[PDB]
Amino acid sequence: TAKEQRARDLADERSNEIIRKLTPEQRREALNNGTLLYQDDPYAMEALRVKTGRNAAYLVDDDVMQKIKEGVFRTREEMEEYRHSRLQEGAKVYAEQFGIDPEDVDYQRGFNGDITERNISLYGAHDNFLS
Amino acid sequence: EGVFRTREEMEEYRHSRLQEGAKVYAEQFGIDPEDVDYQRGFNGDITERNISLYGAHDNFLSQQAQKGAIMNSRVELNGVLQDPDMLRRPDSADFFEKYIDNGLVTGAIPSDAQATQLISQAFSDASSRAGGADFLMRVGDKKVTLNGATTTYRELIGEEQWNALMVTAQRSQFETDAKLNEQYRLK
Amino acid sequence: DASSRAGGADFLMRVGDKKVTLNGATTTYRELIGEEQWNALMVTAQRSQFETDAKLNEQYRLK
Repeated sequence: TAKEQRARDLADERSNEIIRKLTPEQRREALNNGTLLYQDDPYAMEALRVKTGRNAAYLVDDDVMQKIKEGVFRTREEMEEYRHSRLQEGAKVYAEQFGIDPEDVDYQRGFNGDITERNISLYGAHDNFLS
Repeated sequence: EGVFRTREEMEEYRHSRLQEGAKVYAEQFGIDPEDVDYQRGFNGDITERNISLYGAHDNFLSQQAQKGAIMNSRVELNGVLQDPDMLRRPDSADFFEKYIDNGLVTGAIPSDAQATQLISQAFSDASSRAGGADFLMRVGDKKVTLNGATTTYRELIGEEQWNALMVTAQRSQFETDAKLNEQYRLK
Repeated sequence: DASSRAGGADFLMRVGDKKVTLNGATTTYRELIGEEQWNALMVTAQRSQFETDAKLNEQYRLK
């Protein structure tokens, strides 16, 4: 509907405004005290958590990509094990950094999105090195 | 350019400049910096821009780490392989072989390409020092595993490349020391 | 530049033993340059005085 689309647009705007300001430490300290911008808007909080998850997912993926390009993993199994372990730990590591429950549905929606495409990209990058 | 040597430094600079530039470009056009439309324009796609900056910085961090690893290896090897008396002992060749193997096993040397660069620069340094011919002659018969193949250090280098390295190591003593050249020529 | 000037050999010989930190590694200026590259730089610095000054070359050769 028009009202829902307007609400989602305003939520995206407010989440962007929160993200620009409020250094991760500031966001974490203002989440506890309740003095967060637009904290009374559930849509804005959902959008903020999804975008945080997306940023965390990119930061986790780029480490594995750089290690693949350096030539660290000499076998595919080694790369897969490292990727799985870092994918498990980075979710939490980037979750409590922003004061977010790592098991939130919105944070996981951001963090897990397009996992197949990212895995395919890593697989191709590693296959070149293996060849 | 390579200004930020750590991710935290880049993040701090980015946050500070992001806070100040909004105002700096707001009063330039006579706009209230807290306007909803100006902020809608200024904050748009902030996540994508942050991701782009993060990737651009990660490339630099990787290349910087590689350079630092190369130089740290050179510094650490000169602790044993710089004295001409240390170079003439077989335990120095054993030390170099074990250093390369241990670095490859424990991940101190993370790549085979980096190990190849370390080996090349170590041999180049040893070719330019007194007693380096003995060290290189002893280490040419020791084993190394790279790219899934186990060779000797003489087989890893070419045969003609090894012969050229040997000639350089043997003859460099008379180019970096005029005393030896004078003594032998006068004799 | 120092390799091409009189007295640059002394300067380079003294500065080769001083420390510098680059790319997260602390080395000496002689270690930052290669060993063979440092030797070539030393030879250039020592011999350039007789190529940029004909007076010195003439004096030494006549002596």
